[PDB]
Amino acid sequence: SMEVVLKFHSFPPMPANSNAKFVKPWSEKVLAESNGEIKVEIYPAMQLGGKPPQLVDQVRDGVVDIVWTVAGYTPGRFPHLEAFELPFMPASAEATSQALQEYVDTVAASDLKDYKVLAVFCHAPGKIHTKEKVIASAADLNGMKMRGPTRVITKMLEGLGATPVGMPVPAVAGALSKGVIDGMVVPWEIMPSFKLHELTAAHTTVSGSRGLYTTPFLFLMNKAKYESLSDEHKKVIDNNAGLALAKLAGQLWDGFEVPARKLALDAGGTIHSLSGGPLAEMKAAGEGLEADWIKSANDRGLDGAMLVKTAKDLISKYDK
Repeated sequence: SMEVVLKFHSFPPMPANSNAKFVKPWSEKVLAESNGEIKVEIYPAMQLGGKPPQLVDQVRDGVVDIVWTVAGYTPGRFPHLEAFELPFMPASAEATSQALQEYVDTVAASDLKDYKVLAVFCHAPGKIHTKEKVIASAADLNGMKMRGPTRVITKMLEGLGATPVGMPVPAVAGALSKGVIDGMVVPWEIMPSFKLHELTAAHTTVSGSRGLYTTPFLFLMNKAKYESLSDEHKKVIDNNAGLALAKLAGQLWDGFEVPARKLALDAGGTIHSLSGGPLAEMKAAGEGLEADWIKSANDRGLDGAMLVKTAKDLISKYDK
């Protein structure tokens, strides 16, 4: 078919895993499999204009052709996906990403009907990071200004006793430097791209079969652009989309934690693992946060209880 240039836009800098170790090799596969005809240009760090929450508008409206972003950077826009952000929901990124994609293919499809879905997936369960205070129980969060990535995660931080603050991840280092936050939740993998492991010395994770939280990522193409592709080009995109891509992305995100955690240790960090009483206290707060979310979903016309159960059951299905 005729040559096609696709403009990819996203917010992390080029060395970040989502660019260098996900979209870049994805684009290389698409180029080779299309006989050199589908050419994806990668614009990291918002190099085509706008702020991170605008990525979904840009891709929806055809300003750009493909984006990678965090769904909750636009609060309430993808309400079904919030169920996957609830406390102690996630297993590995591989299992939870497959669950997310099947969820979007089925009961959550209306959230993404205005887009071509390449994949919906997530990071390995996030960890708790602070400048210097070890977080050994929820009480250690008292008086701590803690960043989360979305409204659901800031509500969790509120429920655990922290003073909650929201912002996209590129803002976190400056906020730490200015003293306006004391710490944040993120997976390990995103930290080195912004030197966040040099700005936080204390790190806490959770033991057991479910991690603290995750947040859904969206890898989306403009719907009209996809539909305008030749059938041979659609075949290439679809070979590089769907459940198999979500699984692959989840696998990759589980792996990305390992070198980033090592960098955090090499920078002098501590790693503390919650179990027993301290963990059970957080899980009890989580149950109340699930109930709060179900009410909010019901108020927005969704069967909140059904969606929470579906998310848990899909994660269990793939956590093997």
